Amino acid sequence: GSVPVILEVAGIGKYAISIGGERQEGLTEEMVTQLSRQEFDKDNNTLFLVGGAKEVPYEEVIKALNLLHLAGIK
Amino acid sequence: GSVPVILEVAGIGKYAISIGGERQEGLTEEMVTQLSRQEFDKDNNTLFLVGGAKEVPYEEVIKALNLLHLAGIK
Repeated sequence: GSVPVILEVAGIGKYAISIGGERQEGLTEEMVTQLSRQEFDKDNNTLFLVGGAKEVPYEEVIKALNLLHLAGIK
Repeated sequence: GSVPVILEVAGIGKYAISIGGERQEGLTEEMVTQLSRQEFDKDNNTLFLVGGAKEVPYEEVIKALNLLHLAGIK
């Protein structure tokens, strides 16, 4: 493959997403869902990975993973 | 940066890790910890991200994230 789908937890409610090499910053939770869902519906074998920064609480990372599960990403 | 630290959940107990462009496959949980800890102690600003495959249960992804937290990765 070229480059997976990457979701980054920049803080509290702010996220960044890397789609096949292209990076998008300043995304919201509702918007991150929209994009994640659209990319997964077009490609079913898209490797999904989630990472958080050192300043983000682990509980928020769980929530992020939770949101992805809710939209059927993982 | 060049390329973050990526940990992939290939299944049940099998993991893959990508360190600055170099990918290692067939790693165990105890070994993944060793590597993750060594990379984090050398670089404190290393972006850490975790992703699981479509065939892996979400509960295992939580466990993986849990293991990283235990060794102070996130």
